[PDB]
Amino acid sequence: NPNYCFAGKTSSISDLKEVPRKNITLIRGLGHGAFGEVYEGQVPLQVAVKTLPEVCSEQDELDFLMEALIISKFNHQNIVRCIGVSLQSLPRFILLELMAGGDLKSFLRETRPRPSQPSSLAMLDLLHVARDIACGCQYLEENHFIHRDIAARNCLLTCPGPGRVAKIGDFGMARDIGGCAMLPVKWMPPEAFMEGIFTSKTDTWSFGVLLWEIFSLGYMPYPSKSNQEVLEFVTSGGRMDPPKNCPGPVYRIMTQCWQHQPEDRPNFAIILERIEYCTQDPDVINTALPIEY
Ligand SMILES: Cc1nn(C)cc1-c1cnc(N)c(O[C@H](C)c2cc(F)ccc2C(=O)N(C)C)c1
Repeated sequence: NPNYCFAGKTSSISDLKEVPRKNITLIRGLGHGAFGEVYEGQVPLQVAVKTLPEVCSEQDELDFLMEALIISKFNHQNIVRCIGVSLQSLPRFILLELMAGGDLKSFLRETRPRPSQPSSLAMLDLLHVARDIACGCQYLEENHFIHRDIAARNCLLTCPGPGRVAKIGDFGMARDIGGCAMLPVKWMPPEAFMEGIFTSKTDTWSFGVLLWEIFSLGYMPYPSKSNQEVLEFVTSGGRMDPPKNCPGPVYRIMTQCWQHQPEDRPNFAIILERIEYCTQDPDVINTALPIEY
């Protein structure tokens, strides 16, 4: 058993809440997570079940055990809860809070305002998603945990509807810490992909890119640019333009997050202050989002 330390405490696989396999029942697949499936399931309690391929290397497994350890020790409303694990049967299961809304990136793409659904999403919705994740980022920051891949694809939503809550839901990056084309360089600050240096200011840069993902309604960052072109571009002082219709106050948060010097980039308390100010600002939240035909 590997060790894990967080918030002043070491824990071990023994600390994971084993749920007996007989209590768990798979319902439907939900998606392929590169390595292994995720199911909807019941334990009645509804769950997403992250599975470990029965055929996998020893590292695949440690990664898996490690991810459970990480997610279980977090306690916050914008970080996905772990109901427990089922390690004592194959395939091994990690049991998570079922997030009906699915991942944030898919959500933004499929629920973009449309001619048929002209107002499926408003500025205030995105502002609320942003605040949610930044609040989870605040929680990580003040516990000295560096996520390393804050991006829309690693965020989930409780429900499709307006009372939706965004949480951070994947931690397989801070877990692995692969190759160049694997690293998410489009979400990375310059010192991270140049020097391998990670601090809390890493997540601030990444959060700016996520902010861009959110307000563009789910686009790939630096549109039309490859990883290497981004690397040179970002390294030369280039930054993304505002997404379609983005309010200037919101774009300003992004650019503040994309400061070359990490010590010049805000901490998440400041970012929250600024997002709160945007939600209060009628010129921001009255701004209509683009309808794609
Ligand atoms: C409903 C629903 N629809 N969809 C499309 C996904 C769900 C869903 C609901 N609740 C979860 N807890 C959950 O977790 C997984 C581990 C996950 C977490 C994450 F942050 C990013 C992606 C995934 C993912 O979907 N993978 C294949 C890796 C998935």
